[PDB]
Amino acid sequence: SNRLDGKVAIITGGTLGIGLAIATKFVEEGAKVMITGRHSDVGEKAAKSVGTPDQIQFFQHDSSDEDGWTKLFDATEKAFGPVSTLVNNAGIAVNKSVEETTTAEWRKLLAVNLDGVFFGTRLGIQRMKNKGLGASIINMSSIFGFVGDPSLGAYNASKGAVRIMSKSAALDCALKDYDVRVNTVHPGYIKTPLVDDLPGAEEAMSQRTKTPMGHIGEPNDIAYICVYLASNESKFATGSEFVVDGGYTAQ
Amino acid sequence: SNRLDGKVAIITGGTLGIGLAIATKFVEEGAKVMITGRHSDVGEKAAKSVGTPDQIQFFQHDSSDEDGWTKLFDATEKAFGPVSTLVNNAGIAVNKSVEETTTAEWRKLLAVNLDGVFFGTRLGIQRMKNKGLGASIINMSSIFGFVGDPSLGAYNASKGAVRIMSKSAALDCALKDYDVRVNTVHPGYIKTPLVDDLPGAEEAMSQRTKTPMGHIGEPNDIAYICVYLASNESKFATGSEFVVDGGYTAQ
Amino acid sequence: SNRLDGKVAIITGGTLGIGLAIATKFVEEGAKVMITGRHSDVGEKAAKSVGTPDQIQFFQHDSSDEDGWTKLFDATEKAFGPVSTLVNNAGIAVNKSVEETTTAEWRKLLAVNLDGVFFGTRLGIQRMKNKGLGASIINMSSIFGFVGDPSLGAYNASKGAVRIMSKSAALDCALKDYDVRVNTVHPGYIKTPLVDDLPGAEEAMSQRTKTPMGHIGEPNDIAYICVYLASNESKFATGSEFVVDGGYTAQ
Amino acid sequence: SNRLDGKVAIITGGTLGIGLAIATKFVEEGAKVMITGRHSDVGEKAAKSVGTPDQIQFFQHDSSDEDGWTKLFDATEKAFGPVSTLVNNAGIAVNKSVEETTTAEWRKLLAVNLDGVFFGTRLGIQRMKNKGLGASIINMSSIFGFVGDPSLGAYNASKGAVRIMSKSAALDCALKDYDVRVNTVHPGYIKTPLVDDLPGAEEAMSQRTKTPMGHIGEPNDIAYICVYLASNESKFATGSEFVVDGGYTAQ
Ligand SMILES: NC(=O)c1ccc[n+]([C@@H]2O[C@H](COP(=O)([O-])OP(=O)(O)OC[C@H]3O[C@@H](n4cnc5c(N)ncnc54)[C@H](OP(=O)(O)O)[C@@H]3O)[C@@H](O)[C@H]2O)c1
Ligand SMILES: NC(=O)c1ccc[n+]([C@@H]2O[C@H](COP(=O)([O-])OP(=O)(O)OC[C@H]3O[C@@H](n4cnc5c(N)ncnc54)[C@H](OP(=O)(O)O)[C@@H]3O)[C@@H](O)[C@H]2O)c1
Ligand SMILES: NC(=O)c1ccc[n+]([C@@H]2O[C@H](COP(=O)([O-])OP(=O)(O)OC[C@H]3O[C@@H](n4cnc5c(N)ncnc54)[C@H](OP(=O)(O)O)[C@@H]3O)[C@@H](O)[C@H]2O)c1
Ligand SMILES: NC(=O)c1ccc[n+]([C@@H]2O[C@H](COP(=O)([O-])OP(=O)(O)OC[C@H]3O[C@@H](n4cnc5c(N)ncnc54)[C@H](OP(=O)(O)O)[C@@H]3O)[C@@H](O)[C@H]2O)c1
Ligand SMILES: [Mg+2]
Ligand SMILES: [Mg+2]
Ligand SMILES: [Mg+2]
Ligand SMILES: [Mg+2]
Ligand SMILES: [Mg+2]
Ligand SMILES: [Mg+2]
Repeated sequence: SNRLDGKVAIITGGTLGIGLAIATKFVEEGAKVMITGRHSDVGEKAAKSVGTPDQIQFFQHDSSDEDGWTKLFDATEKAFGPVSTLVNNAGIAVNKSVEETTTAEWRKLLAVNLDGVFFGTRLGIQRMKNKGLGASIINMSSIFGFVGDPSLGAYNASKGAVRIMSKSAALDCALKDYDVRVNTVHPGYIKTPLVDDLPGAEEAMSQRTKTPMGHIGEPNDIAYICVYLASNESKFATGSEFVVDGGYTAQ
Repeated sequence: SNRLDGKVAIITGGTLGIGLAIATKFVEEGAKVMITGRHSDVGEKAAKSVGTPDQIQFFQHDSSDEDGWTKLFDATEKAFGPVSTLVNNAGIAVNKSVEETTTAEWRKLLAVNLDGVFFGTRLGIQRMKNKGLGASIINMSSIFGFVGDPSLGAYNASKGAVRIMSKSAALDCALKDYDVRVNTVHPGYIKTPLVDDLPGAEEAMSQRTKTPMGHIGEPNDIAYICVYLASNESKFATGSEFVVDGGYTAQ
Repeated sequence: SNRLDGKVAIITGGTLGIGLAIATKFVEEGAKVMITGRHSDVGEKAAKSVGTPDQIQFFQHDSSDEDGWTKLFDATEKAFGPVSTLVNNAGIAVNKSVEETTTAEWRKLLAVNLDGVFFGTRLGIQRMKNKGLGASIINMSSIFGFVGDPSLGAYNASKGAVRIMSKSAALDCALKDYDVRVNTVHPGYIKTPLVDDLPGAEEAMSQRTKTPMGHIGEPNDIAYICVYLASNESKFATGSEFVVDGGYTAQ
Repeated sequence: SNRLDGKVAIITGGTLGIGLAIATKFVEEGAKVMITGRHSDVGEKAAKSVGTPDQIQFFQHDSSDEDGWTKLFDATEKAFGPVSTLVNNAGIAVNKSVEETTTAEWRKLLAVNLDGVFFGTRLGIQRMKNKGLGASIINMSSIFGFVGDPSLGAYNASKGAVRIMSKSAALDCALKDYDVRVNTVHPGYIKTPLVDDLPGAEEAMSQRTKTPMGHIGEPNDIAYICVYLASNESKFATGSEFVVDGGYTAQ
């Protein structure tokens, strides 16, 4: 227990699914947490379901909103003190091949999945460097930052960008002794509310030709690797990709 | 010889350096070539230096210009017939860490390096599929689509995006029997005019801790792998990354 | 705490350095542990330094010894009950290029680093499958399972073999619902007794051109990722590579 | 044409299938070739089918035979002059999971696929370095040097070892200015005599969940990438992996 003692974390898209599980385990391990999402109804209920305002609060923010990122860090500092930990988890998907992606779809997805992660990573470095916080930026990528999917063209682009941009940030932070690590987490298929709302999705994701374990994961599978990466347990890990995918990318 | 017999190729950024070498070898192997760039002075001289208008022409185009991509394919079809081959080579770099990248720099680089490659790949699939051309899309990435560089944050993002987006397109084209392959080429450091204009750059790039061969490459090093990928010699290669880097990524 | 409640672990080469740290943290998290090594003087002192015989014991064994692997699993079962967890950590290095490796050096290194990991993985699957133990095989690889080093030819061969052989085992175990996961851990440079016995080694390993963090790691850096992989926290992770290297492979 | 002018090549396992196609294209591009295999009936017919003894000869040799490697290089030098090019292509497969691999199977496969490639690579460096030959060692790996297959445990081990050992050799040769490059080729499924002798194999290999192109390749697909790597066209490529797999590893 207390694996995140003293840590102050921002988790984008932390009001449902994977992000909510990360927030729940972060609080359980002693972190103070600010979760974000676009809808305040979901967000305020999510925060209250996890802990008191002394442990966890909600901040309404679209991760594509550059100016809002400043307000998000400001509000987290005011509530909890200097931010030590950022999980860039908010993301969207378009079910389109590259061939069939409209430019509006392309720009919308990249605004959230790529611009948003860049805005959070850039600001995180500027706010967390040189403070002795054992700071950690955890950028959510995907198995689809490693392998293509024919119907996830823009998603693939964004997750490949997050994968390699994070290595750049890791190196710069390491070479400059900033006390900031940057790593990526790559979930396979995980049982989320979106998955349960798509008839047949889970069965398709569980075929052995997709997930060799024959079933999909659960949100706490991603929460636990994020606890390790936020914790000083992982103080020598930077610039690395952490895959939790039921074997998807091993075949 | 005649390794590209009958092929019709568009090469973006084909008026100098690597792109010009690709265009030169493509013409030598029997392809008809349309090269692009932003400046007509450079472009018309480059075309004339390689061959006659029956072999190679110039089309003025910024690869970030979505509507211009349609006009580029139209003009190439009018000159040479249906396009079989696209080399998405135009790209720019910003010498900034993620931390120090302005949003204007971020958007400018991504417009050329990511949006431009998406526009060309998407249009290429739509124009080249199902025509029996043995079509090939060659997306220029970089060693910096594999590894970070602390001073190339936005570049890293764009080249990681190109790397994985290209796998998505490769899979969709393969699964749908489009007769279009998509692969990425990843140059290491190559002696180009930009390199020769930066005092000390080549020596820095040639340190054994960067390039184990102790020297950088030349534009024809990238031309030759592009000839292989454009040719029916590589008819079973799709979704793959081809690295020509003097050992940079092997250590 | 109790992150390894009920687990029974074998750690090869667990009497010094990284393996001893893994064993120490495993016991702290509630596992029962059998550590191995070739020298009983080191091994019995190591076990006693960590806990009582009810928590941790030593078994003298060279990991290249195929028949001894059976006796090792037998003795662990007798002391602690069915084995749930195997860390294949024992390994040796030869400071030779491929060109300068003698065949005797080649065979000696592969006997420990490759045959030994195969013997333990094969036996582990046979002993741990279908017992509801949440079983986990953690194969120690290296950054040198990803990148070459000109003076580690045989080592590179063995660590690349361990990396991909482990994916085969992961897939078979997943597809057959064996309740056995297989993953690899890839340390960068870690401060060990061998390192401290080589004058100048740590400084060389800490150059930014090798480790961007500017220093090497410590044994607990590898212990903590092994706790995560042995624990049911990582029940959806199989067939994956976990790198803890101070940024070495990110550039 | 003449892409291998003046080159002198050894191709192991060059008497059937992929190795024979490599030998055929090498001769077509002007190389002198010594092919090997265990059976002289196959080997002498293969050589005669490709060219005259002035172009191509056969040498009977099991690639696991260390002393025979010396005799093989000696005989090639005597026939054709100093060897510039080595394709380590001979290899075998066992259809067994790690769990079900006998130690005899393990040692037999590794003797050919790993020891043999080490013996040829080590000797090749010693014989080809510092002679101004533009020397190239092409080590045949596999898609199964990248991803696991549950029924190819020992094969996976050997191909992962070849993949990373080759990077070590590439780096040492580059750093020491030996004028020797080392790269790996990774075929997907290819229509060979062994494949045609297994009922149902090709259909299984052609399922979209295995090969997205929906069919397997042919031996000339691997010959053409080997011509590029043997040729001075690839003089800046070393330490790299070249995949020709119909999309297998892209998903
Ligand atoms: N037939 C259909 O139309 C259909 C059916 C089922 C599912 N879907 C999928 O549903 C998706 C939309 O669902 P969703 O995005 O609300 O998923 P979600 O599962 O709610 O997203 C997970 C988390 O990310 C947050 N989040 C999402 N976008 C964010 C942003 N820009 N900035 C910050 N946090 C963000 C969410 O909170 P907030 O949402 O409150 O921001 C939530 O906390 C569509 O893109 C579509 O693929 C479509
Ligand atoms: N101190 C300095 O300011 C300094 C000094 C030296 C170098 N530099 C670098 O020089 C860079 C600009 O040089 P450059 O881009 O002209 O390089 P370049 O070497 O000319 O670019 C190579 C090729 O790509 C083409 N190209 C470039 N951008 C393109 C686009 N958007 N669409 C299509 N083709 C394109 C070029 O033609 P066109 O250029 O005609 O389009 C040319 O054919 C700066 O980004 C900077 O990093 C700066
Ligand atoms: N100039 C020199 O000669 C010099 C100087 C300094 C270091 N070295 C290096 O020292 C190395 C030998 O040291 P070491 O192997 O004893 O290292 P070590 O640091 O003791 O090895 C770490 C752990 O692995 C165990 N282990 C080693 N080989 C094993 C095996 N085959 N089976 C099971 N467990 C095994 C060790 O216990 P056990 O050792 O008790 O088995 C120990 O628990 C040489 O290979 C050399 O590279 C050489
Ligand atoms: N039911 C069955 O038993 C069955 C049925 C069909 C196929 N098979 C498979 O057939 C395999 C044996 O076929 P094969 O190895 O002869 O295949 P192959 O297709 O003949 O091998 C390709 C090339 O490699 C050469 N080669 C093979 N081993 C070599 C070595 N150790 N050193 C040098 N060159 C070597 C071969 O010549 P040489 O062979 O003349 O050396 C040939 O030139 C078995 O391992 C099995 O998987 C088995
Ligand atoms: Mg929502
Ligand atoms: Mg795959
Ligand atoms: Mg210019
Ligand atoms: Mg010792
Ligand atoms: Mg590197
Ligand atoms: Mg045979």
